[PDB]
Amino acid sequence: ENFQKVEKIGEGTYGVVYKARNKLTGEVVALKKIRTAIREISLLKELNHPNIVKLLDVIHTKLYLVFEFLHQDLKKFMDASALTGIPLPLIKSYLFQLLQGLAFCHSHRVLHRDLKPQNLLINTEGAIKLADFGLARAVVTLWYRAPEILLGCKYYSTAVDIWSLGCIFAEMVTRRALFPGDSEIDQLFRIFRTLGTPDEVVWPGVTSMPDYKPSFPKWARQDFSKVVPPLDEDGRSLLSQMLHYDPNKRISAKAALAHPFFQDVTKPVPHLRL
Ligand SMILES: CC[C@H](CO)Nc1nc(NCc2ccccc2)c2ncn(C(C)C)c2n1
Ligand SMILES: O=C(O)c1cc([N+](=O)[O-])ccc1NCCc1c[nH]c2ccccc12
Repeated sequence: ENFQKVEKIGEGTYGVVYKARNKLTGEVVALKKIRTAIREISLLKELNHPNIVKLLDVIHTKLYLVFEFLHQDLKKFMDASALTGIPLPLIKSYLFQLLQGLAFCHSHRVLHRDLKPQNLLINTEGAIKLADFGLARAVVTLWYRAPEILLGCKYYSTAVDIWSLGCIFAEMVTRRALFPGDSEIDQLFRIFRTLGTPDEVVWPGVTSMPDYKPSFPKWARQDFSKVVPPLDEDGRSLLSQMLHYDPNKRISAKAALAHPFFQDVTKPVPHLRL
């Protein structure tokens, strides 16, 4: 064995993840054990960005992915910060960095598809990185799933990642999940009860979606002032554009980076207890 497993650090959406040390290198890494796709996965090795976890190596026998190791994830950090809240400048820095990562991978036609706080990794320097990409084909948490996925769209787009990141943004601010559904229909109806049941006016073609039913209850939209109360008007405007129902009207990552909310963005350092 080339890798001394330091500690099982959990279970990703596609396999088991270990903290490990290379015996003849000393390098400390994260090992994801899993289970054509070999070709596409391998390409990810030399597409690098500061806000994307580095893929170091791909090993086939059962499939192994060797990643750089980060010491905390955002769910843990959110939980550790729940009595006080994450300071707004750090929320804003993290959101800005995550949109840079998404803009990079979307510009290379790579989607994540399963963003959640557990797959956002942070370090002591104030960086945050996207991990646990849903790139295998290319109980489960539904809380961050975009409505077009839930309505059965087969060919959903980079917009699904903006939706997920919007839900995470809201959760950092309010310290409660925005849409904590426990079934696909509960997830959909939680979205509808907050943003209003979508119709052809705000989402042309929605009533043609594979899983759309005319029998869906018709809930009125609530106001974002009620949804993420603390957040200022710049923040609420950006969030509203990240949660547009119509994937074609939803803001892109590149466009979100230009939003006035980020005019005063900085890079604070988190207080991490490791
Ligand atoms: C905690 C859930 C998260 C799944 O994405 N696991 C995780 N967690 C990582 N670090 C956070 C952590 C450290 C120690 C114990 C538990 C979690 C981590 N670092 C690199 N990677 C690669 C596989 C993407 C990591 N993956
Ligand atoms: O994140 C994961 O855990 C993951 C899982 C699988 N998988 O399950 O087959 C495959 C790849 C994964 N990450 C790649 C990260 C990555 C490096 N450079 C990039 C450039 C653009 C887009 C993404 C990346």
